[PDB]
Amino acid sequence: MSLTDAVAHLSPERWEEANRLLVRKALAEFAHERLFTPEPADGQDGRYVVRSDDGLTSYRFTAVRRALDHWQVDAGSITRTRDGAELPLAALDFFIELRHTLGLSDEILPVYLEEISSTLSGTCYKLTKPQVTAAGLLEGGFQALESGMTEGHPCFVANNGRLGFGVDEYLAYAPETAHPVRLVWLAAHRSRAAFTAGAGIDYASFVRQELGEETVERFDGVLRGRGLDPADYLLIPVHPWQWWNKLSVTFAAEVARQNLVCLGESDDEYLAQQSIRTFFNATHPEKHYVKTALSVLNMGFMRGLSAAYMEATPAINDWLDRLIDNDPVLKSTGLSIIRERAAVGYRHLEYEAATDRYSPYRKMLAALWRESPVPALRDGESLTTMAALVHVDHEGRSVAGELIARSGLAPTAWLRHYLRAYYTPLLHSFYAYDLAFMPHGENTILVLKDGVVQRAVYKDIAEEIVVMDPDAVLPPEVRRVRAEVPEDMKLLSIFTDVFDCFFRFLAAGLATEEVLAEDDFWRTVAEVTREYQEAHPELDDRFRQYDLFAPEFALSCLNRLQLRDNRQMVDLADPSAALQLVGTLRNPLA
Amino acid sequence: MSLTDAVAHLSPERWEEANRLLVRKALAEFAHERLFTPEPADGQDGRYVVRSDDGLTSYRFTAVRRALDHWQVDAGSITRTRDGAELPLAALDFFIELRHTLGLSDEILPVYLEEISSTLSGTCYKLTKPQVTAAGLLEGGFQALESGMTEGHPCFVANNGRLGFGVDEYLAYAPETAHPVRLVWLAAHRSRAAFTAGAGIDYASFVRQELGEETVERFDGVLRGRGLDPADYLLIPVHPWQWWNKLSVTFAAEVARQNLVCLGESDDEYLAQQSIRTFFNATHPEKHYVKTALSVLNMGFMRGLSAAYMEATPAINDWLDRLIDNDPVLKSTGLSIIRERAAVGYRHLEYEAATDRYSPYRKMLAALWRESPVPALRDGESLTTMAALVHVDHEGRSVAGELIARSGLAPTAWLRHYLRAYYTPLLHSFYAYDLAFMPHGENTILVLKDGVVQRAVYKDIAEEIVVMDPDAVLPPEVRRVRAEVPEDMKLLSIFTDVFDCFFRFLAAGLATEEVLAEDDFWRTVAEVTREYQEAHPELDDRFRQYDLFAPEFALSCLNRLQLRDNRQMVDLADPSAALQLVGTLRNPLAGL
Ligand SMILES: Nc1ncnc2c1ncn2[C@@H]1O[C@H](COP(=O)(O)O)[C@@H](O)[C@H]1O
Ligand SMILES: Nc1ncnc2c1ncn2[C@@H]1O[C@H](COP(=O)(O)O)[C@@H](O)[C@H]1O
Ligand SMILES: [Mg+2]
Ligand SMILES: [Mg+2]
Ligand SMILES: [Mg+2]
Ligand SMILES: [Mg+2]
Repeated sequence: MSLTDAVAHLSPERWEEANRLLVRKALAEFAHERLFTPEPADGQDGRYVVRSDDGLTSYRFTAVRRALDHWQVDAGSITRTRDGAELPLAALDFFIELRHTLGLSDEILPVYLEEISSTLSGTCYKLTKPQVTAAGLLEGGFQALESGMTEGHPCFVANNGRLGFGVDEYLAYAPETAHPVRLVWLAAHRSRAAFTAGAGIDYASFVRQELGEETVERFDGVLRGRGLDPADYLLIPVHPWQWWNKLSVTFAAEVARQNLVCLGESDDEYLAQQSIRTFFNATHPEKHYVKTALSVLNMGFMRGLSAAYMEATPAINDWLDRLIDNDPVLKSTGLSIIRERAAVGYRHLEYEAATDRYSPYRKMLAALWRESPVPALRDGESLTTMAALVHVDHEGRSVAGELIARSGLAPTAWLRHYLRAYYTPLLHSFYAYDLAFMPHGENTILVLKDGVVQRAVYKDIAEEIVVMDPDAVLPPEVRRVRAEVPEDMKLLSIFTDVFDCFFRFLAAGLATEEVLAEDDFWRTVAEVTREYQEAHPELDDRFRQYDLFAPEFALSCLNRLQLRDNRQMVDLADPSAALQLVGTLRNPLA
Repeated sequence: MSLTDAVAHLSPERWEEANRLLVRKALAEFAHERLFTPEPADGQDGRYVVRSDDGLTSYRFTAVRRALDHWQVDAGSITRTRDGAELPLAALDFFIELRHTLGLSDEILPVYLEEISSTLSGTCYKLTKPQVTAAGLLEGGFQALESGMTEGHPCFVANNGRLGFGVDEYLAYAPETAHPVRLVWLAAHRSRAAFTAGAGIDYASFVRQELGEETVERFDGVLRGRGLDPADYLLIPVHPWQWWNKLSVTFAAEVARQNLVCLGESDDEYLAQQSIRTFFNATHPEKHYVKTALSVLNMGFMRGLSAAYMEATPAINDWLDRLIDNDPVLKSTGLSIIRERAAVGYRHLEYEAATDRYSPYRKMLAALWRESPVPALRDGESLTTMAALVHVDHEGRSVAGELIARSGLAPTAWLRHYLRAYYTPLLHSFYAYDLAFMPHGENTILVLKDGVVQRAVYKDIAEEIVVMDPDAVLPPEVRRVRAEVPEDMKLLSIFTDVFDCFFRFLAAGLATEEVLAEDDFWRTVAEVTREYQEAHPELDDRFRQYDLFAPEFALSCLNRLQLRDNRQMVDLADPSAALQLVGTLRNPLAGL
């Protein structure tokens, strides 16, 4: 693949830039989580300083403080000083010099640095991409936006590690390189593998729509060639990294015994979405997304897919589809989900016998399909990940910025359209149904027309939603998602997932962009809040129980999670135990 | 290369055979280590049984017991029984069924299972290779022997893991595939890298012999193009797997600040030896071997290479070579080491500060060069890995067998020449110099003329030697090899690494081959031992104190070490405390 081209993106110039960007983000987000407390340096108003563990090295910087204990740290401003000499900005030396101040044990530190190095390299890659503007992105379309994204999750410092990719694999498989990928297809023996269909899915028809009859006959022929009966098998699509580095070695027994048969590559070409392991069908965008098991470490979790949980997945999706059709409060917000319509799972009996339930060895071979948001589009409508709204091009324009311009409306009017599609349905789900999501940039998609947010689309459902009412009534396979979550924390699904981690940045980007000041931003949030509350007094009891207008709420720290344990940020059985709450934040709705 | 082809070697017929062969080695070796005690079954003379943790699954097999508690399990005899029903033989099921009998923690068990799945695939691959007789391998030559070996270390059941290679990488880099590999060359800034030169070596001339002036100047070209002065840099060959999967990500910082520069591939074609990480120059067999840092898991160790230790490596080889030259007792044996002549290491400052002395992060980027044993050959001579002596072809003939035949010597006559070349220096080293090796079939090379062993060649020197005398008198570059060892255990480099881990197998093989009786084999070892001791009465005190003839010696278990910790079987600051001695073995040298 050419040894030297592979590492061409790693030049001194781009590494210096990438390092400055990442340190500025480590200052902003670690001050926000109070891991350090910058002190006003010398006698300057906006100048602050942060010192190393020993206090001999000083990171001086200027910054602009904003709502929700935000720190707009100016990348250009940062310096590193020790014994009266400048030193170079180095993200690694940074985490090492602050290792006791941050939560970094001798056991976690070296791997964290791998994740830092890995993220920095991806910034070096993105810096070699042709610069595109906010206008250029929207002109490109849905996938130009997906791959155009550069930040990632805006809270996590080490957010694009992808530990397990070699540099060639990085270039092949990272979403931000937009290189086509062809899926590897397996035949899996039904003594180990299970196809779980959603409402109205037939297997023999599903795979023929999703591969074409000609490919289906060919796969069945590969089986017949080996003396095997296609009726004993089902199909599983696997990520090529999984098949070459993991399945073909760890599952060698299954392949050799013909519990698994390697069939070939897919004729359609897929592109990795921001979540890496999920694939949009580029050849045929009408067709399904494909989510895949990928035993690689990104942002606090390994990204294997539990075959156990695949059994429950299409049912949970079916039920929230039925829920949203049958509730005209939500139908009024155009809110929909792209249902995880089908799944497959391989149960490896030997590794089950050898592991516990929460073992990565059980999440190595599983896949789900997901509806496409495309054929649902009416004339004039477009797609975009909502993580675009906090993307700032090389000119200082946000996609939000360009969308507000292009719509022509007053900023607060455009915004009102956005939260009526995106934010309001969350409110109604919590209050009227006890239903929370994980609705950040990656998990949300917005329909656009004429520059204005027509409706929202949600995804990553079964894995992520919680129903916070152990006693509430549900169908059987849905009852998994219930949980006893502390009362004081029940509202963090809005406070931290929506305000501290998205609006905090959106409001603050539009403020520096001089498009909408923070006060006018948050006032609009309150006004669509009351607009929903007053329209439904039959829940005023819960309205007061869970007061979204309280003068303070808990500061839940996200990085602090990953510094504590960056292979499993939270136990999945008790997700509430691992949270780290360090003080409070002035609610901007006061 | 093709998807369906890369796993073509995994067929049901070969998987079954692989599992049978690996279960029989499990029975034999775990029996030897007294992890379980098979009891005679159904009154039939050779029949034995071993039961699972819960008692329900029974493995029944016939076996010939031999010296040193050896168990010759017949693989065709093994049957799996549960509820009075025959089950298929499956190494993975086996190790689960006995997870508590063996020392297999919930944490280690799945990783071991991978190492097992991986050893089984390698066997499956090797079963696709064209069958080749002992005679065929001999006629093929030095690398036909290396790439033709199949067992690997005979003691360790999980010996051929190569945990890190994906299937395509296995096909490219595994010794048994013999596919040619081009090393990746990198420029390292002298601020972090250091070239350590053995006696009579000079960096400038050494790189031009090994790469060619035309290529060295091409590399300086690349450096100057980027603005870099070649005097500020030195060269490091890296295993391609380590470049693509480790250094380019884990060391991205260094590549992009230009502390490392990726120069490119080598013009010569290299062949992986049995260490996986050491390469023989196939284009130019005169040129040095290259040992690379390979951050992959195999038989109980990360096969990384410690940069700090390259600084002493050639000094230690230099010292040993002088020691052998200036001692006629060793010189009369023909013994040579192939010296590790030069080494480079890279000190990653940041990762050092984030880790401790013994850490895989400090072992990701280094290389040593090793002398090729080839030019030293005189007319009629040929090389083989000592590992070939216990290799058995598809006809039941061992390369030992074929050599003995071709030689036309009485077996004991043949065995005596091998022993004088191989076993005698180990005695003299221990008794005159308190010195020990790791002299198994991979760390040892035999020179052959007319089917007979002329001389032995040792290798893997600096990492492995030890001078069991903390007060001993060495040059300062070499003192790091001294060590306090218990009074007993000192002899275990012979007792365990030679007798129990190699001779046990070579004896039993020639016995089942009706070439040489067991009792004859050990009588010959005793004679060679006495041929030495009688020749040196000035050392009788040490002969009694370290009695090679005592009626028993300790049964140092090896598979137990790997079952307890398969990442690091022995700490390198205290390698004796890991040893698991479980009772004793009747010493075959006692009555003789
Ligand atoms: N802008 C973004 N917001 C949130 N997650 C992102 C973003 N870009 C990439 N991701 C990745 O998408 C995945 C989200 O997983 P989950 O937390 O289950 O949605 C993680 O691997 C994230 O690092
Ligand atoms: N026949 C063999 N005897 C011993 N080691 C072997 C053999 N074949 C391959 N090896 C590998 O070579 C290495 C030997 O380790 P060392 O003790 O440093 O020589 C390990 O990776 C072994 O698994
Ligand atoms: Mg998600
Ligand atoms: Mg998820
Ligand atoms: Mg060796
Ligand atoms: Mg060694």
